Amino acid sequence: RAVVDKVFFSRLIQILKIMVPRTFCKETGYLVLIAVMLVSRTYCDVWMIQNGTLIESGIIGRSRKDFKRYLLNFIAAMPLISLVNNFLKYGLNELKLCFRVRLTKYLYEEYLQAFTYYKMGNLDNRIANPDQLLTQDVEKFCNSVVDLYSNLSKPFLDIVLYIFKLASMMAYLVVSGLFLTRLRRPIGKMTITEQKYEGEYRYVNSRLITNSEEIAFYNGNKREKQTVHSVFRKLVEHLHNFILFRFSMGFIDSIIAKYLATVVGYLVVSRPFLKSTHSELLEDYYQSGRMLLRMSQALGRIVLAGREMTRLAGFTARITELMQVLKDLNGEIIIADNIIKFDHVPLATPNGDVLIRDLNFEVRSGANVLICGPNGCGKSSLFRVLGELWPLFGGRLTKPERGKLFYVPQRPYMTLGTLRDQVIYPDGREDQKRKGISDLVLKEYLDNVQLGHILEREGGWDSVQDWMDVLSGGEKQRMAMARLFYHKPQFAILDQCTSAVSVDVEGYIYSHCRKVGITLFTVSHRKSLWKHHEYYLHMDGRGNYEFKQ
Amino acid sequence: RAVVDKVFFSRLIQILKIMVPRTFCKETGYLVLIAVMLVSRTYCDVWMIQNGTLIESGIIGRSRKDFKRYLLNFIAAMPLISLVNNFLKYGLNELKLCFRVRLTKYLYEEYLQAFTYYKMGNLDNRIANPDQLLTQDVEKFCNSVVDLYSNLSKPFLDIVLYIFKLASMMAYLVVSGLFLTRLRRPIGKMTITEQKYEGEYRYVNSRLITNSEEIAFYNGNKREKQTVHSVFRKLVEHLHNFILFRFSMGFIDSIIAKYLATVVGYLVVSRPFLKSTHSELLEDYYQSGRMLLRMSQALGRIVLAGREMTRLAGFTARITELMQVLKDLNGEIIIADNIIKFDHVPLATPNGDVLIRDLNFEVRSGANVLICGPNGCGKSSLFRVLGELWPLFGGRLTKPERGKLFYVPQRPYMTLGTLRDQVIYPDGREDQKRKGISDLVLKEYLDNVQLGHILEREGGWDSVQDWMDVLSGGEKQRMAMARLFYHKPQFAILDQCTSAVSVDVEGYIYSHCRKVGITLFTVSHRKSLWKHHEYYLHMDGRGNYEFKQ
Ligand SMILES: Nc1ncnc2c1ncn2[C@@H]1O[C@H](COP(=O)(O)OP(=O)(O)OP(=O)(O)O)[C@@H](O)[C@H]1O
Ligand SMILES: Nc1ncnc2c1ncn2[C@@H]1O[C@H](COP(=O)(O)OP(=O)(O)OP(=O)(O)O)[C@@H](O)[C@H]1O
Repeated sequence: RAVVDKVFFSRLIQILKIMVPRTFCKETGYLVLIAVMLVSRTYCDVWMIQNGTLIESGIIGRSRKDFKRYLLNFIAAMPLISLVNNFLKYGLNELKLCFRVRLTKYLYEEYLQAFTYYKMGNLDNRIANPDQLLTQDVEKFCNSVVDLYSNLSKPFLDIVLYIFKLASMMAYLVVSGLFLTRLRRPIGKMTITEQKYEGEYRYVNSRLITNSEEIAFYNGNKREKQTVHSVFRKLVEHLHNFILFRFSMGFIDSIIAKYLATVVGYLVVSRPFLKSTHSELLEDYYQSGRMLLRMSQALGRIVLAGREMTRLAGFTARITELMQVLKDLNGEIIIADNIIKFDHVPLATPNGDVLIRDLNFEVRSGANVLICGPNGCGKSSLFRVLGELWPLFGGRLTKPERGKLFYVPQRPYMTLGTLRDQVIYPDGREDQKRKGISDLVLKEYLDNVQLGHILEREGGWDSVQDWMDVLSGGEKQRMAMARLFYHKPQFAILDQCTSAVSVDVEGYIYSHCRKVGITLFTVSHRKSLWKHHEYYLHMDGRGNYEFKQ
Repeated sequence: RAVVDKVFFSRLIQILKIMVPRTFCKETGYLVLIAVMLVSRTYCDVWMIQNGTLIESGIIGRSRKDFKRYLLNFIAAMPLISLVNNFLKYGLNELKLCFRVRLTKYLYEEYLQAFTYYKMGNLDNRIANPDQLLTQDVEKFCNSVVDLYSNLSKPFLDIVLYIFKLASMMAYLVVSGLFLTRLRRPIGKMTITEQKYEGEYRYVNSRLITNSEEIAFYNGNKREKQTVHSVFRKLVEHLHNFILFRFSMGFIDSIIAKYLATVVGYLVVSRPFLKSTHSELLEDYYQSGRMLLRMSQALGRIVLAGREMTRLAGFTARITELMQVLKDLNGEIIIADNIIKFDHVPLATPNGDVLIRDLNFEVRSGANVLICGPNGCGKSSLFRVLGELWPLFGGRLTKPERGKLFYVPQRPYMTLGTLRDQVIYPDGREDQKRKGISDLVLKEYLDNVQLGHILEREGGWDSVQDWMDVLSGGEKQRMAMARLFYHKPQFAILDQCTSAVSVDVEGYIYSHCRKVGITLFTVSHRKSLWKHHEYYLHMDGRGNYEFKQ
């Protein structure tokens, strides 16, 4: 699940392809910039030592100009040195930000393209809490993928650069890579579960905040505290195992990489010190052996920084799993114009179970339909099948496209934004007038909001600082009623518009509905709205339905 | 405001005390362990450089035996000298985890103690997205606070333990910390706003996930994509200025801290080399001024690591606001026993508006009350005032208690967990039998769930893998009806029981309700449930009521 091998590299290439898509794109200039201002640094660090070993020597004898004037160059190279360092830093962080932007854009365009933000979750249980796998996991993956750059690549143009100056068979990375890896697999395995627990904790908090009024009424403070501490203590308890494992890792990661590296370096550098027969004043080692031990230290630092690789396997496994949002692919629907038909389609829940297995009926744009029954017999699930929310697993089905068809769900929804956008949820604001017909929001909508909605002076046409769906009350489902009269659909399908009002304004909405060519298809548990309806289509929990007039 | 000054230190102390309660706690020993394993680690380098200079001095000659016997000591010390480093590493992040645990526990016990998880937000708008400020902000703050240790403390004692061997007037921190800070102020406010934008982005994603079905029915994929990409681009556009400021800061921060420090060290160390009269073979500089330039490097590194201080100003200035949940302190309430009184109490919304100002009614244990009226006239807001959800605002009222009372909110709520816990939401499971009367879940609760709930075989008494409030349907509000009969309160204040079956189950619930002595206080828009009710108390949108029979 986090093993570093061929499959991991393939699963990393398949996600790197979508980022830096082309040649010399907007962000491919950072793979070159941090490939030129980074090598310039590793030529500027040997120069740091070279001036370092030639400055103190200057101030040894009674020489002032050999240090005063000599030191000046260092002060002259300080601006360039710092500029190179910070240019590398900026290139790195800008590259990670651009990587994140591209990955997020791809994931979103692939994640809201259809009824897939709904299927992930309520329909399919394969990924838990997707609101964190593409908001916090993407950021961490972008941060880590670049940090495997500049580390395992920064001490890479330091072995070759030192090799430029230079029998050295000290390729002990062969035995310190096969070892010191495959011993760090638990880090990759359990970074995934740490992320999972963090996501669950955050989701519990968010759910508590969301329905913070129902919980308040029930006085469930103690129960909610218990059920949150249950998942918090399930997190830190695991972090203790994770944190204590990194200690057991550093012990072997600091006696085979950071310290034993210098031991082998000393062992190899001093092989020809028992040709250079005499090398009278044999301080040449300071310019040919010191560099060798520095190279050995960098070679050890390579594998030492290889730690970030396995900690990235978990992130890659998590995100590459989120790229099973290709369920966009994994009976038939006929695109009719005026008649909604149901040819022996057994409606069913997402799992395997049939509520009503006949559903042999149809409607036309001349007879408002009202359907009733007990609570829990494929009533609100009929629309989910008619709409592309649930599968069909049946015969034929016809509907008037999707533009000339409106749905009001069983539960209210007020989008976040301005009041105007509440009347127009789907289209938006620019489409409201520019792309489509120009509706005078100043005046044309007050008639569309003639449902007794006095909440127009209550905030003005553009009120968002004090707006939400926790403020309207029970009239936020008749605010959805003032959405048909703007969308003017050929067919309107209403799921429990009741609970708005008994008689004061319930009749007004329906009277206006068939004062326009809006054929109605409603569910309601009432006897005071049958006057403006024609057909019956009554169904019960016995698996059979009665279609009458 | 994230300026590093007296107020910041005061605010850091006031929240440091809550994670160091007593002397030698479960984590107060980590301030000792990482204080002796850290000073025992600065004995590694000093021992490393001394030995490091020792070996090759033994290989300048051809003494194989000397080098061998004087290298084995390094092999022997490798285990201890790596164990010390890794023990510092473990004691470091274990301390941050403990800090996080204590801070989270305090914040939660202070945040779920009353109806404050509700007041924060719906009632008060002072903190936005409280679900991220105690889930992600706390973790980052704990990580940062310790990282100001081992950095500004790791090099702190590398200055006193180098002074152990030593005219050192190079105290230029006075001019390099007064400068180079107050020139980094933007980082604090800018990390604060970055955290704000990240929280808003995550909240938008969570809100999209929560009511995904409603969004799917409206076909609002395009609108939701637009409103998400609007706040994502509002974030990365700011991270661009953030990482374009760090480089603009790193430039100045790497020519006054990391390289000019070396220049000043070379300048000061050279003063005597111009009273060491002759010191023939002046190699003593390798141990009498090399340490001096190392000390200057560490002194520069102190101010360089001072960067984490200002980046920690933002987190502290953020969390200190979340510790304004002291609104728990921010008319009259009388604990009567059997009368829900209302003496000239003007019910009002959280803001400064009044809906009805008389409210001079009362009820008794033998008079069920059903109230109605238009939609949007303090109907469901009467309970929010009767219950301690909204301010009393004046007048007087008396209620029996909070234990022998019940509220069914207008919107349904099924807590996450098992099916059994759905019936017992507030009390939980342990209290279901131990702290209170023992109810036989296998048999006793079937009669308590005699409301037509056929979901006895549907998952079993303990089903959580396939449970949620997005699965029940219209029966998740009458599952709250099969939750009043278990609490058996004095009065049952239920709200919008409608959308349950009109006749099949509506009559059964109310007939059973008055069989047991639970006086019903209900709001509904119906005529089929008025038979089992006594008093009108009709409500209107003109601030008046009747209270007839
Ligand atoms: N996600 C789901 N998976 C499986 N079964 C579900 C799911 N959601 C609901 N159900 C069950 O499937 C059937 C759906 O009933 P349904 O929601 O359609 O009608 P209705 O909505 O019951 O009428 P009402 O709105 O009044 O409750 C019921 O058996 C319901 O309990
Ligand atoms: N948080 C809030 N702040 C200010 N006003 C609110 C808030 N919530 C609701 N309101 C408004 O306050 C009044 C309370 O209405 P209320 O919720 O009481 O309607 P209702 O009585 O619940 O009727 P119903 O349940 O059918 O709507 C209404 O004016 C409502 O629009």
